[PDB]
Amino acid sequence: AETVSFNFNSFSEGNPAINFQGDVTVLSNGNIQLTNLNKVNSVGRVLYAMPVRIWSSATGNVASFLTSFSFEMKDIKDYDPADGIIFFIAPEDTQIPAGSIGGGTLGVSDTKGAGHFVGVEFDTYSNSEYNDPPTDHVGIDVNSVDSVKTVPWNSVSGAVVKVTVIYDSSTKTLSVAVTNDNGDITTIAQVVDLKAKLPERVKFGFSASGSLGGRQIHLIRSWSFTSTLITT
Amino acid sequence: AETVSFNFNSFSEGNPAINFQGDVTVLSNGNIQLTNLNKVNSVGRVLYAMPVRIWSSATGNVASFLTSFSFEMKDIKDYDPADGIIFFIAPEDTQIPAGSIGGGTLGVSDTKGAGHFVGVEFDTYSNSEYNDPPTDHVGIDVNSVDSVKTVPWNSVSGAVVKVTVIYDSSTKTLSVAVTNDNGDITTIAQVVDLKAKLPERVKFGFSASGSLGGRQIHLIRSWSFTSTLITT
Amino acid sequence: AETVSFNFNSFSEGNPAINFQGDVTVLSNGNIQLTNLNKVNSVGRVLYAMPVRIWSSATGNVASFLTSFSFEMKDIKDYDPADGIIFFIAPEDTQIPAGSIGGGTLGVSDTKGAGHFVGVEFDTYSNSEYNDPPTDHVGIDVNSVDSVKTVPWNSVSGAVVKVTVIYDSSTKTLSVAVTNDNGDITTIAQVVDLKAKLPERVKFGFSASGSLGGRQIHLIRSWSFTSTLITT
Amino acid sequence: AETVSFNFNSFSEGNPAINFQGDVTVLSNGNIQLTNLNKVNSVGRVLYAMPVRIWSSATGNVASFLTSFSFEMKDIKDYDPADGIIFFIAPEDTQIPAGSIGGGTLGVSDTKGAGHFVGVEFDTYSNSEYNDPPTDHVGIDVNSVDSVKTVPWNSVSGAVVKVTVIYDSSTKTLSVAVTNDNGDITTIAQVVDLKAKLPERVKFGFSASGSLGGRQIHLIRSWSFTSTLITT
Ligand SMILES: CO[C@H]1O[C@H](Cn2cc(CSC[C@H]3O[C@@H](S[C@@H]4O[C@H](CO)[C@H](O)[C@H](O)[C@H]4O)[C@H](O)[C@@H](O)[C@@H]3O)nn2)[C@@H](O)[C@H](O)[C@H]1O
Ligand SMILES: CO[C@H]1O[C@H](Cn2cc(CSC[C@H]3O[C@@H](S[C@@H]4O[C@H](CO)[C@H](O)[C@H](O)[C@H]4O)[C@H](O)[C@@H](O)[C@@H]3O)nn2)[C@@H](O)[C@H](O)[C@H]1O
Ligand SMILES: CO[C@H]1O[C@H](Cn2cc(CSC[C@H]3O[C@@H](S[C@@H]4O[C@H](CO)[C@H](O)[C@H](O)[C@H]4O)[C@H](O)[C@@H](O)[C@@H]3O)nn2)[C@@H](O)[C@H](O)[C@H]1O
Ligand SMILES: CO[C@H]1O[C@H](Cn2cc(CSC[C@H]3O[C@@H](S[C@@H]4O[C@H](CO)[C@H](O)[C@H](O)[C@H]4O)[C@H](O)[C@@H](O)[C@@H]3O)nn2)[C@@H](O)[C@H](O)[C@H]1O
Ligand SMILES: [Ca+2]
Ligand SMILES: [Ca+2]
Ligand SMILES: [Ca+2]
Ligand SMILES: [Ca+2]
Ligand SMILES: [Mn+2]
Ligand SMILES: [Mn+2]
Ligand SMILES: [Mn+2]
Ligand SMILES: [Mn+2]
Repeated sequence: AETVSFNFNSFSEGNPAINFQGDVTVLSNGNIQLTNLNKVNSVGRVLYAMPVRIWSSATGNVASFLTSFSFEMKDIKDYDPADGIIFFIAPEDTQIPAGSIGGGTLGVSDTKGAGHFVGVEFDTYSNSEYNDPPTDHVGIDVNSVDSVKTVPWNSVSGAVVKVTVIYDSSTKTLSVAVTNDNGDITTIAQVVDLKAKLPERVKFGFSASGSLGGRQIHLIRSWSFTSTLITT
Repeated sequence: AETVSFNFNSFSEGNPAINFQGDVTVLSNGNIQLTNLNKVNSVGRVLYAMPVRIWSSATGNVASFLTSFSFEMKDIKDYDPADGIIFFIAPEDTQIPAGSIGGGTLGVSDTKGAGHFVGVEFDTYSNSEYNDPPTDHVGIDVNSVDSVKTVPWNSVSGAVVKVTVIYDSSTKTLSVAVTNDNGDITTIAQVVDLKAKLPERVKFGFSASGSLGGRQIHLIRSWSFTSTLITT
Repeated sequence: AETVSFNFNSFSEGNPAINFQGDVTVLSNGNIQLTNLNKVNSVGRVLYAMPVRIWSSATGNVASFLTSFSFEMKDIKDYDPADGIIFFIAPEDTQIPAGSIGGGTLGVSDTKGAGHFVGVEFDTYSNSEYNDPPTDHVGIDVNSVDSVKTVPWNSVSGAVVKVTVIYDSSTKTLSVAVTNDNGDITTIAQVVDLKAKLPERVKFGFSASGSLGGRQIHLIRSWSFTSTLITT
Repeated sequence: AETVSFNFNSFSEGNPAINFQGDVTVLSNGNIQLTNLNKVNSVGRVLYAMPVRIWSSATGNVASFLTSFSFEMKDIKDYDPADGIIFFIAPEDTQIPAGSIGGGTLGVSDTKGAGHFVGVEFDTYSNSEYNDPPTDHVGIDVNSVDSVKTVPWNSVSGAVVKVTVIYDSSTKTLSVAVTNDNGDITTIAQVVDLKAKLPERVKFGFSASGSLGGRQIHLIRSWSFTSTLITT
């Protein structure tokens, strides 16, 4: 079997293992800050630099994966706390969309909300243009920020949030468990055919964005991942 | 919302949070040993002592849960390494079945392989009488040790195994990710309607068994659990 | 180490984590109302259902704990605002004393004011029979509603009160900080040997009572608790 | 009564309510980082800018207080994670000791470990010169980093730690409860006569230090405080 495994307890600027895109910076404490608090339509993304083979064209086999990460969103004075973080999967050549308006696009889609990715968004602003539910939510996205499915959630300013994701290749199920500060868990699951929506090799990572009036601290604190593709 | 949250980094006798059933002992290192290596058809089970309200007849709501545990199975001289461990959910009055033959029943079912439980088994012996697959396997069990679904797996003697389980109440999906010693991940997922198969109040735990010729060390090393029920 | 931890942001009927005793009800907003406003000598108590092992006869070790809760007392028309709330610790078999007169006994003691418990009372009626100070007071109680120590306090009708309690096992100190509506803090601390006054296994909870002419709303709004016992 | 009350969910270097001393910086995420990771014998301290009157030469009365704060210590590559954080109380003219060697002094004492302060240290290095216990520990310090009392503790890299402190003026007891990431609680309490050891007006704050080979990330995430002095 073919296994990709890594663990980040902290992150650093001089690390070739991470691709830094756009407005992302690494703080002295080791956290990744995705957006620039002084920039209009700020977009920042991080990707695990090695492409991951999620399916084989030879066997037709699809990989399963288990991933865990921790993040924090914090309100800043005079700005609407927006727009949120998306944990995404995309083709290995993925870049911030050209002329990205940030905001509701979460740095992965065009103005109409379309792109080439599969993601788990932690959405803190209701964009009517992307049919967002009225409150903070966790969504499962397939090539669109107009989520296939959402669950109500609450983004607590300055709270450390823990996420666990399981992709089961046999049932094609993407399952997410989110652990809040008040200790409650929020879950969301959706059948997503990764072999049909994404290429053989993909990159995994995080994206966040803001607009002129919508900005907040988006921090990635830790990330562990394991994928296993059966090679028989 | 109604949340049950606990964490065991180790265990101890006299801890009122744990119900000990049958042949279970607590080792000096804090590990729970489920079976007695000198007993024929040994059965040992541990349960979280407090009943958990997994669903409500008033709202129709079903809880979601995130749980993680680590276990170890070790071969002993002469005996066939058997029979395995099951992480199970059952009515709050659950007891080892009367006249239990241990073995392939994994301490949760009768001789015909039937019982009242939902479980995730880590099965190390192929029982043709319960239509077991030919190799070691992880199974999803619904009132029977004749699994609704299995996945090939490999039980490595003396290896510490990590498990993560997500139950998403909205899709009724039970998703399991198993992390082996060699670094590979094994997953299995099944739609299981807990509200249809179990009562409102349940107990969560682990069970293991052996026969005359089939015996091995079955150890529970750690257990964390969070369940949330929407109260509306 | 052996740790018991929980956090209630709200409450619900049928939650098996909570034992309801006497006249307790759960309001639609999630608050617990301890007494029945239409009953003479009303007594209501809530207990965390799982026993907590506060000390071990084998090691001689005593647990430390940290707990925080919020409550509200509100006057009702015609009745004298009485009698108050007690946060208490008692043997795991604890029940409302048989033939309880409610009132100044706070639902934990007999008519002479004696019982088997350790508590922190938020007393709103001066019972000369229990040597109560002349004004509202916070008291530390050891097997009696005739407090070992009190501090003057003021119970404001309809005000949300926040309490924090620390028990340090090494010094045997029970420390209490009460945050009033006007922003001031009230503290009270007393050396209490829990190992000498209580059994190994105990229950934690809240009790409130009233009399014929002494009735008020007694509400428990939230409760978080963590205890840790050092094990062999 | 005289009450001082404040709450910090985030900190800014610009704000006048806080005094910055030495190598302290404010990160864009709002956290205070006490030491400079690239400096030998780095010392950084923070203080609530307004002096708080803890006792009165007119009445003899001593204030009680309740304070809560959260911190994080994180390991850095190639350096020994040292030396720790101290929550301290000192005269209003307090400054980093002249020619401070950082290290085991925690930025509050001279080379011999003496100074003018009362503190709660979260010590991560064993300095035999200050009679430190062999493991990580929480200590209560009175004019010395040779603690009046310590309790074994464990500093987990990248873990958010919650602390609650109660000072009860009547018993002169300083009680501390520390909530770890593994869920366990650590407590320590000591009788400290603040009137005898400190002036009437004092400053409250945090200090951290490192040395040549001993460095780590020291972060203050939040801080709440309330003190009440009886003026009758
Ligand atoms: C008739 O057709 C023409 O005229 C249209 C008329 N129009 C448009 C408008 C106002 S547009 C809505 C508001 O939106 C925010 S952006 C928003 O901020 C959030 C944080 O609060 C989040 O970050 C979120 O993600 C992000 O999207 C702006 O800043 C603000 O100024 C503006 O009022 N008012 N009139 C125009 O649309 C057409 O193109 C053009 O052809
Ligand atoms: C015609 O009908 C009558 O005769 C039947 C005839 N029978 C039965 C048998 C042999 S039964 C199979 C073997 O099984 C193991 S048990 C096994 O060990 C594993 C570890 O290796 C695992 O732990 C596993 O979980 C556990 O099940 C025994 O120990 C061993 O001795 C035995 O040969 N041989 N003939 C009988 O069935 C009927 O009731 C009766 O009416
Ligand atoms: C000589 O000996 C005999 O005669 C005694 C004579 N007695 C007794 C009395 C009056 S007893 C005091 C008053 O008390 C309240 S109860 C009170 O209400 C509060 C709210 O306002 C709080 O809730 C508080 O906690 C609760 O206690 C009653 O309702 C009220 O009617 C009554 O006047 N008057 N005479 C009797 O004691 C002896 O047993 C008997 O042998
Ligand atoms: C005979 O008398 C003369 O000779 C003495 C002889 N000496 C001294 C020494 C070695 S001194 C001990 C070691 O200490 C660390 S500092 C330490 O780092 C920690 C992180 O790991 C923490 O941060 C902690 O807080 C901090 O204290 C240094 O970096 C390292 O190089 C050094 O070996 N070796 N010989 C000298 O003492 C006298 O003054 C002088 O008169
Ligand atoms: Ca949005
Ligand atoms: Ca089997
Ligand atoms: Ca009274
Ligand atoms: Ca030290
Ligand atoms: Mn959305
Ligand atoms: Mn099986
Ligand atoms: Mn009283
Ligand atoms: Mn020390």
